Amino acid sequence: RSAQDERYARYPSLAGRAVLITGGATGIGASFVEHFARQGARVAFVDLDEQAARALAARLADAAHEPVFVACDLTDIAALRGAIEAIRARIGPIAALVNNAANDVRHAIADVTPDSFDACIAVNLRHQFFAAQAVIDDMKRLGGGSIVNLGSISWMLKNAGYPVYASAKAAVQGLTRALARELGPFGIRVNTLVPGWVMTDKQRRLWLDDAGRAAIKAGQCIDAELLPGDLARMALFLAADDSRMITAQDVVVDGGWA
Amino acid sequence: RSAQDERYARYPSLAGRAVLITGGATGIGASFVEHFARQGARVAFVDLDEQAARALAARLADAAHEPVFVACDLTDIAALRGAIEAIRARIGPIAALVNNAANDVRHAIADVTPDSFDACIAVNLRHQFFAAQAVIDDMKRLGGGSIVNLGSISWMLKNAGYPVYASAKAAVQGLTRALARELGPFGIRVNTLVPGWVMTDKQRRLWLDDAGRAAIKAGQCIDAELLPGDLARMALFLAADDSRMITAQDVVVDGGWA
Ligand SMILES: NC(=O)C1=CN([C@@H]2O[C@H](COP(=O)(O)OP(=O)(O)OC[C@H]3O[C@@H](n4cnc5c(N)ncnc54)[C@H](O)[C@@H]3O)[C@@H](O)[C@H]2O)C=CC1
Ligand SMILES: NC(=O)C1=CN([C@@H]2O[C@H](COP(=O)(O)OP(=O)(O)OC[C@H]3O[C@@H](n4cnc5c(N)ncnc54)[C@H](O)[C@@H]3O)[C@@H](O)[C@H]2O)C=CC1
Repeated sequence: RSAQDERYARYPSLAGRAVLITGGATGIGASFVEHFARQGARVAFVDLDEQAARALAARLADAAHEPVFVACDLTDIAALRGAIEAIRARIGPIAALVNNAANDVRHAIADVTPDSFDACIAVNLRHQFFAAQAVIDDMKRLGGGSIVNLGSISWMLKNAGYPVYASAKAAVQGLTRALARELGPFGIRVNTLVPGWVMTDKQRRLWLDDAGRAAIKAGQCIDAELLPGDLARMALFLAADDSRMITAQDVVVDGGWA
Repeated sequence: RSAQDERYARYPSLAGRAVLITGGATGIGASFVEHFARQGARVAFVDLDEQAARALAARLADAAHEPVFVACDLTDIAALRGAIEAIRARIGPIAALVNNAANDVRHAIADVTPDSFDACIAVNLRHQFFAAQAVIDDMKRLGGGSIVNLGSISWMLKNAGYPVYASAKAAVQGLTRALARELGPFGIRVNTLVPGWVMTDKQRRLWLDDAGRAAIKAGQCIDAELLPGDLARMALFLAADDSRMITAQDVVVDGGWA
């Protein structure tokens, strides 16, 4: 598996490091969970998909630390805070946070309601703020930390089909930069990690067809598949000591598309 | 030494890899040489500064491969190509290129002449194109490669004091993006690596005073010194297999300033 490929880096500073990943049960989040666990980190993740989450954690029980799973709905901030506190009691103070969960469900401009606007913000942006809010004091006490906010090239390409989603993901830029200014005095880096079109299992099974492949080939500079591992490795570097002075950045891993 | 600090990553794919660095005798270039040497790469570098270059190579003579040095003035394209060919004859096809050499000497708008304009472009931009031109066939034949072009945050901050330098450094964006598009079909990544104000020896002795220290602290999000190793570790990642789908980027390592 890509997270155990011997050609790729090993990051000694991740061993035993407490790492929290949201939306970790499937897709890129699952790749984050697997990569960090195989680096020796003490992983925990939250998600609504319990069956996928339990199977992921069981796959990774031979890691140095079996990943901790707590189920919660990230649109419920009280539940999110309760889950993080429960996680802290099991893995100790949080040293790295990957704000990954999202929902890119399509919506036409004419159909958006105030409630559906709010739901999109809640699932794509709001939880990134409150997850970070809940971990700052741990990272301050540790003498530093790393927060990785998942962005998107969707709004950079000016994709139609989901204008509130594009707004929510562009908003991550402002979130990252505002947190980076305030938290940098404490050794806390905050960065936006921006994926291109990643071939998650869901994207392969539901959305990749001939026109998709042709769009990828014309857009990307490199005619190859962007994989979850390409994003996971970048997150490892951003959470490791190796990137101590990288903060407030939009770190794009997309084959040269956007 | 930062390049041998056990807390940082080891990149297995760099072992034995032929890596060429321009302006590698001092400052950040020397840190590039040192880092790639300590990762086990087969390093070669060019520079005008022969005394510093021989000392740097001799000091790294206990690495897996002693870095190869060939002297040249990179503003002379024939000398640059000949130096690269001398290097190829010793370490074989080039797998990775770090285009680092530069000269940021200050100049009043009113004092620039046609010749002084051309020399600024020659030492700051032109050699990046031609060193890239001289390694592309190697990278094609190897099935891929990585070209790292050194940019600057100076033009991003709109610094006064050296307008042709600022032009040359902004020009690296177009160079990187144009090559990335043309060379991506061959598995060649091209990225701009953008340092902040890095505390090289030359920067401390010549440019860092109380004024500079105040600007750094107000500008950077993280109130700590940016060091050459911060940039070198990013270059290691960009040249290693771990960054196979990162191309056409402006990779900024600057403590959150620009
Ligand atoms: N081609 C791609 O996959 C793209 C990825 N991104 C971003 O990368 C990150 C992950 O991408 P994907 O894996 O493709 O997303 P995905 O939709 O396939 O998976 C999201 C995961 O978060 C969980 N999730 C969704 N809503 C939740 C909620 N209220 N509460 C708890 N968990 C919830 C989900 O169960 C899921 O496991 C996202 O932030 C996405 O916006 C953006 C650019 C392209
Ligand atoms: N150190 C900093 O604060 C910043 C660095 N940069 C960029 O990072 C890269 C390295 O920066 P520094 O180490 O500070 O530069 P530097 O001026 O201290 O060293 C440049 C090295 O290249 C060699 N060099 C200069 N002209 C040459 C020529 N015709 N022929 C052969 N060799 C030549 C020099 O001998 C030197 O060893 C540069 O491309 C620079 O523009 C940009 C942002 C700030």
